Amino acid sequence: TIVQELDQAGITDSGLRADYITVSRLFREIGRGRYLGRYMFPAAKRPYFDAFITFVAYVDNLTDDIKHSVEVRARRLDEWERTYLAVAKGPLSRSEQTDAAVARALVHTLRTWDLPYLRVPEFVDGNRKALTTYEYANDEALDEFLETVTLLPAVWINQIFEPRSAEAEELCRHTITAFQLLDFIWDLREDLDLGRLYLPMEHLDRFGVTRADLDRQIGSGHLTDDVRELLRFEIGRAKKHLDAGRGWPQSLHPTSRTFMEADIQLHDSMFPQLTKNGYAFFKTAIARTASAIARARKINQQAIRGGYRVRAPFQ
Ligand SMILES: CC1=C(C[C@@H](C)O)c2[nH]c3ccccc3c2C(=O)C1=O
Ligand SMILES: CC(C)=CCC[C@H](C)CCOP(=O)(O)OP(=O)(O)O
Ligand SMILES: [Mg+2]
Ligand SMILES: [Mg+2]
Repeated sequence: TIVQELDQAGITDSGLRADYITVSRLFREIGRGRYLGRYMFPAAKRPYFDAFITFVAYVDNLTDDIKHSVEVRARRLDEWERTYLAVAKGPLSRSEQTDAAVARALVHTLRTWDLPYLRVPEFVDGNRKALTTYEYANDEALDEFLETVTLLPAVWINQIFEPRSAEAEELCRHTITAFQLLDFIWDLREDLDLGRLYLPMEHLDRFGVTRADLDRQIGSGHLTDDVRELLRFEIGRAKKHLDAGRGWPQSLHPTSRTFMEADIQLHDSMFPQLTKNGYAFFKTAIARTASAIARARKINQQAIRGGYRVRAPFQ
């Protein structure tokens, strides 16, 4: 339980403990599948994993609340950022209550791990900019999204994973880039329906494809050779990044390897789903997790018997 994990982490402040408890329950609500990854980490690290993942998912969710206007979503980002900065520098609606718990846990997590907690607004600004960006002219323009929304939190959580070599950050950047590019491809139909194109226009031009072509053909039952070749190209670009980043687990502390090995393997499993049966994925509309938890429990206890201990909390 989070209470025993907080005990093992040495987090004793009753106000802070309550915030980590709130965040852990929120984490479970934002997705049980992702929440279970916490059990691949040493018990005393799970409060930090909870707080960091919840922060990224919580803020990204503010940005992708497609029920509401871009103006409303922008206001929510401003609200969370104001609350974060108030906490960082030392009746409530439900969103105000969660904003504050997420912020308080995150500040403590970031300071515990020697991360630049005052730069969190750069991540929020990337999300604010993404709200009003519906197209990307080329790779350089898409990098404005990737280097703020995607990879800034990625290089931060890399430190929480306890890198053993300097190559870890580049492997982290390749791997999470591949994950993000696969998300764009997987979600192409939904994103197109929202008026957003995350495939750079230069790539479309290269294969003679228009945005209208994609809008009309994805989910239509058929694909022209040009559209299929564009999809093949984008899938191959994601594959190349994943292959370049695949050594990331070995560059991390042993207690972090099982989680990222499982996550890489999950994304590996997306490639045949996208392409099989002649790209049928684009024409029409638990076991791995249990095994990884089993493997992680062996590795983590080994590491403990070898003297491993999670660092002391910021206080
Ligand atoms: C640590 C991590 C991360 C890093 C994140 C916690 O900042 C991640 N970012 C993503 C963007 C799109 C699709 C997947 C990811 C992921 C992960 O799967 C992951 O494990
Ligand atoms: C999954 C993780 C460790 C952190 C969350 C980063 C981001 C939220 C994942 C994208 O996956 P996803 O749930 O599909 O978001 P999306 O709907 O596409 O904007
Ligand atoms: Mg998506
Ligand atoms: Mg998605």
